[PDB]
Amino acid sequence: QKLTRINDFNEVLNSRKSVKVFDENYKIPREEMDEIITKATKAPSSVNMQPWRIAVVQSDEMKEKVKESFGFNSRQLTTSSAMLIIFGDLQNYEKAEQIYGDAVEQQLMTEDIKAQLLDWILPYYKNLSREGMKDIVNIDSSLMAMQLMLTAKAHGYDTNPIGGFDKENIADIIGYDSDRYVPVLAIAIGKKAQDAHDSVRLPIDDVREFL
Amino acid sequence: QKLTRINDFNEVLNSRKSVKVFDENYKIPREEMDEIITKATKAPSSVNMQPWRIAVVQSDEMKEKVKESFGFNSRQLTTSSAMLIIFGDLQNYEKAEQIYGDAVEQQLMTEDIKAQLLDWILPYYKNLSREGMKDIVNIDSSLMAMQLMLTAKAHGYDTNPIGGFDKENIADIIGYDSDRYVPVLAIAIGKKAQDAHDSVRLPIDDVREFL
Amino acid sequence: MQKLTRINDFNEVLNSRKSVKVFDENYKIPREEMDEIITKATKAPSSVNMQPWRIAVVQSDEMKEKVKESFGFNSRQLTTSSAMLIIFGDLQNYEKAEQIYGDAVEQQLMTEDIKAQLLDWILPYYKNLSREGMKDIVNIDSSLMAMQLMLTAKAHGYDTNPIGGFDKENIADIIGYDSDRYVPVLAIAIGKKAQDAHDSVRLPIDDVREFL
Amino acid sequence: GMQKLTRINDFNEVLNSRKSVKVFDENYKIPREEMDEIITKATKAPSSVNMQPWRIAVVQSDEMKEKVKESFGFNSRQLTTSSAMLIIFGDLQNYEKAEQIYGDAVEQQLMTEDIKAQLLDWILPYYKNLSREGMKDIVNIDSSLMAMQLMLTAKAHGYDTNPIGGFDKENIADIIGYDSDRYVPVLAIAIGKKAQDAHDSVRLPIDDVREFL
Ligand SMILES: Cc1cc2nc3c(=O)[nH]c(=O)nc-3n(C[C@H](O)[C@H](O)[C@H](O)COP(=O)(O)O)c2cc1C
Ligand SMILES: Cc1cc2nc3c(=O)[nH]c(=O)nc-3n(C[C@H](O)[C@H](O)[C@H](O)COP(=O)(O)O)c2cc1C
Ligand SMILES: Cc1cc2nc3c(=O)[nH]c(=O)nc-3n(C[C@H](O)[C@H](O)[C@H](O)COP(=O)(O)O)c2cc1C
Ligand SMILES: Cc1cc2nc3c(=O)[nH]c(=O)nc-3n(C[C@H](O)[C@H](O)[C@H](O)COP(=O)(O)O)c2cc1C
Ligand SMILES: [Ca+2]
Ligand SMILES: [Ca+2]
Ligand SMILES: [Ca+2]
Ligand SMILES: [Ca+2]
Ligand SMILES: [Ca+2]
Repeated sequence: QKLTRINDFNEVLNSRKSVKVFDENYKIPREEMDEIITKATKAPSSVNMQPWRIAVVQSDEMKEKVKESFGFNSRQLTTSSAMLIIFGDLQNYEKAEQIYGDAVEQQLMTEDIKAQLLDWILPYYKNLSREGMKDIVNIDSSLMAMQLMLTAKAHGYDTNPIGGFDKENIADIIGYDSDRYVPVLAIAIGKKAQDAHDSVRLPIDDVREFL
Repeated sequence: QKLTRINDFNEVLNSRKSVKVFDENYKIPREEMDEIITKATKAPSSVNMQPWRIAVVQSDEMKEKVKESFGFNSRQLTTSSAMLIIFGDLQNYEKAEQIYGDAVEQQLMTEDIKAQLLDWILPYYKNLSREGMKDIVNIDSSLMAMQLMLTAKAHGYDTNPIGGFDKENIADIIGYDSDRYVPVLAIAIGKKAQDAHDSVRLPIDDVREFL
Repeated sequence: MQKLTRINDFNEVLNSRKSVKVFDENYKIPREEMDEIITKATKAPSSVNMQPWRIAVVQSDEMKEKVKESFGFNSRQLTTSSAMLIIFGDLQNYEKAEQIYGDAVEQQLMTEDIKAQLLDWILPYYKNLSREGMKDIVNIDSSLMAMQLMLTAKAHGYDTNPIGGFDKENIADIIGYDSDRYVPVLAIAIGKKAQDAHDSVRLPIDDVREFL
Repeated sequence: GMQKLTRINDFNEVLNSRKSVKVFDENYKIPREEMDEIITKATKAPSSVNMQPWRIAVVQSDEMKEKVKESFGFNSRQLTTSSAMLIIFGDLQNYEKAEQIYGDAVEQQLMTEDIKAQLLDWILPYYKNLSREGMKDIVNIDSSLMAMQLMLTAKAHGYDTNPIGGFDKENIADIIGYDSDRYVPVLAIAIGKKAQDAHDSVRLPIDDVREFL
């Protein structure tokens, strides 16, 4: 099965499904993984603070270290080209200067406006509770995740989003500071070896209401 | 006035930006809003439990009732064709029998599989802490939200995801049970009246690494 | 979509206000909502706006346990209720006259001049009332508020049972209030119903009203 | 005249607009059908052992207004201009209606005769042996509960009221022809169509009137 790119928006959305068995002999070139991640990170985020951080778990070394933490999802882990583990940086505002300074350098805003924005943004973010900030980073990182899955599909790959992993211990196992980086979601990615099962969705009346 | 659609996936992704001023006289036909939402809700969710609930705020009356709660986001609120307020249902498992029943009716699984899945899913979901369930529904609802913003853009509309609203009171203001439904984020949607500002993203090396 | 339980039709609220005696023991009314109900209840009228009512909201296991014997045969309501509201009347209610009428000046409803003219007759009137006469005043005022409380509770989706059968001689002391100053008027059990109220009969109105 | 007025059906609107109006339209009179609807709803109020001790003198005639005029003292404008001055009395021998009330419950299939007898077996000795002061407390409370509901219902019908305690309670029963030993005045309520807006009034912060225990 040739890798087959998909250019049509509706066809990408329609083909995005949870594949759970990938081709073990297919590895995604780094340059292509970086293109996919670059596209995903164009996602929006609260005050453009981009709190998402991705561990691209490709080696047998690291996969083996995290295998038990993935429990009944071991076969996605085993067969995938990579297991992407998406964390949220609870001190994401540490990059405010870099990010907003980049906007100034790229002539998207003046320094004057950068200072006026950051004068309210920084105290707001710094004063958030841990729980409030966890909510923020979970939401932003998930927005990026969805765009990642769609882009992966456009490139001809398939994914499986995964929450059934040990979120209490995963940062420690991989070596990230568990006080600062909270795991949000994992995404298995690769070339499909088995078709996804189709799934149902609720009737629209069960999920939206006009007011 | 039929809007110009965007059929190419990459162009849709590249064109998704936060628009904050909409055409006040342009209202999205209900059939089209429902097509957008139907496409959005093909997003994945944990155990396919689809905890998202969208309040499509479009009337003068409800817009006026929620105006104070939107604070400095009044322009998006007033000019939008709709302000979508996305809640997560903390008791989303009450629809498990319905959803999984639908999967058997549509020949996607046999009843033995359905029963075995529910035998572990229900206890797990029913015994999660409020905070744990809040994490699940924030993540799922955000996945859906991203697909909604992209679909809206494919349709020629624009959006602005919004977090700066009174989440403590919003459920009560609109009449939803705040014990069951937590607000996740809002999305202003309509026909653009002012171009979005372009914005920067972090270099790839500051957001991902290979392990 | 699961909504807040509200009854907004005025007649519907009055019609469904019935004495519920068995409540859902697991359901507790959030404080914000109790305060909203009490805020609306206290919009009731009172003689010279002196607002003599004082509400002990008995919700804790410890205080429930303490008042339990005082509630005698109303044990179903005390036990199962989200709260037992015990309404007292302040026989020295006029001690808040400067505060109350002061707030009216602050809120631009009357001038200080008018506040002084009013209090110049109201204070000697209230201060020279007998104990029994003041008890009549606070019983009436507190009952007016209590009815509006029960109606507002029903409008919020809750039910009530007004209760007079408790130990009024000792309840103030049990709760920690000065029995000389604060007289018990009535108690109101409040919560989410676990059993429908029994319906009750009313007299034909021509046995209780006449045109003169 | 006697036009039926604009109703307020929203519970919060009714509660928010219930204020003491002291000047009514002197030429507006409330039709009996409407006053009776108002009283019918009001008497759905609860009362101790459902004994319903309230008795309403609906003073509407020029003749009876004149008779009670001096008894209303500085409340003369409310009396004069009102469609009616309601004077609510409490019956200190309210248990004389027990057989009727409880009998009606049996007739209406809300309880068995068997249960009615058991209830009255304790209720009657209890009520008949209360002190005069204890009974006055009961009837004041019950009648006040009904009075609040009457004022709200009146407002829902588009009318306004003014509760009034400043009248001659010592003599009012005798003046209108009620047995002053048996019937005690609780409060009066002026009712009519407003001719001037009520003054807005303040309430204490709730922290001064309630606490959680
Ligand atoms: C969760 C979330 C909350 C946001 N809150 C607001 C908001 O309250 N008001 C607003 O104008 N924009 C809000 N934004 C828009 C962001 O500022 C915007 O996405 C970011 O600056 C990137 O710009 P772009 O969306 O044009 O790519 C929010 C975005 C997200 C994802
Ligand atoms: C946040 C999240 C967590 C998930 N967790 C797992 C998981 O641990 N293991 C797994 O096999 N699938 C997992 N799923 C996949 C869902 O079961 C799947 O998305 C859902 O059944 C819908 O099917 P679809 O993705 O093919 O549309 C997860 C999905 C999401 C969004
Ligand atoms: C002042 C007062 C005291 C009451 N005392 C009790 C009581 O001690 N125990 C009880 O079960 N009900 C008590 N009741 C409830 C009455 O029995 C009830 O209101 C009456 O039977 C009418 O029924 P309803 O409230 O359902 O309309 C009391 C009611 C009032 C107004
Ligand atoms: C029991 C009672 C007796 C009252 N007595 C009089 C009275 O004699 N004359 C009068 O003008 N108002 C009287 N008032 C009206 C009060 O002054 C009024 O309710 C209070 O100032 C609150 O204003 P509001 O009713 O507009 O909310 C009485 C009220 C009550 C409840
Ligand atoms: Ca830079
Ligand atoms: Ca500059
Ligand atoms: Ca650390
Ligand atoms: Ca009969
Ligand atoms: Ca029998």
